[PDB]
Amino acid sequence: SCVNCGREAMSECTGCHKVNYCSTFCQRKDWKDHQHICGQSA
Ligand SMILES: [Zn+2]
Ligand SMILES: [Zn+2]
Repeated sequence: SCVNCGREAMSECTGCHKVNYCSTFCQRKDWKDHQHICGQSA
């Protein structure tokens, strides 16, 4: 679900869609670790 708060997700990471968060803020916050891998479909 939201890898930060609540329900499953609204959208998936809008650079790959390999991770998902309930709202937008979660994705921007928590992707600090993910930003390093985004762009690669693995
Ligand atoms: Zn969330
Ligand atoms: Zn991504």
